[PDB]
Amino acid sequence: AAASMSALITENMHMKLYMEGTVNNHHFKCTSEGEGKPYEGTQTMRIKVVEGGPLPFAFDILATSFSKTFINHTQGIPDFFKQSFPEGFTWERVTTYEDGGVLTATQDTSLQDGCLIYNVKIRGVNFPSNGPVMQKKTLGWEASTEMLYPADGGLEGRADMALKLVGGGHLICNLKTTYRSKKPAKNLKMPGVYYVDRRLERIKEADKETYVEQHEVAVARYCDLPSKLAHK
Repeated sequence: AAASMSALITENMHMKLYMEGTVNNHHFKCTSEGEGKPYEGTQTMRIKVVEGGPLPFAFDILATSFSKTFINHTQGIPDFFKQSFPEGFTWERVTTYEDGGVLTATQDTSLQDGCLIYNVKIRGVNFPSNGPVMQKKTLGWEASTEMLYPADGGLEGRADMALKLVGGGHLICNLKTTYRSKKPAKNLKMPGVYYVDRRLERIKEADKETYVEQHEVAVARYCDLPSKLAHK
């Protein structure tokens, strides 16, 4: 398995992305391209809003929809995402904001001629017309920890994220995600419960957020604290 993974997921990898969707009633399309180091868990994406720009909502709500192959899996945690190749995997997610916005996203991840290919679809509804997202009072995301746990041959994830607001303070949201491998389960080594620490940062933006550069670093670990019961 390691042999396959090292053949397909190189130390350096490029990605190409297409995104289409609606937020409230506003349609849009985005494309991006980027590169990263899958085993070190770092990556950059350069993103263009190619239709429906400038967006009437804060770009921040799209941030998590632009890359699971780029997680540094430490401590021998089996890598569900890198193992999934060459077949690939999908994810599906609902992000629920505490002021009512709901953003669903589904995504397909494939490997084509040594390049990672993302196809993303977005449908967000009920964002308050006079709230911080629609009025663009946001300033990016705090760091987060996602808990991943095996469920039915795939993985699920849970995270709470804090969106920084102008004037200080935060708007909180919750992420519920299902990660599904296209590789047959017999061929997968499933991890137990683990945690992915992340810091996703906006590096550059231009033209009323119709061009955005994002960088992410992601490191997977167990809980490092000692266990009285001998658990990981």
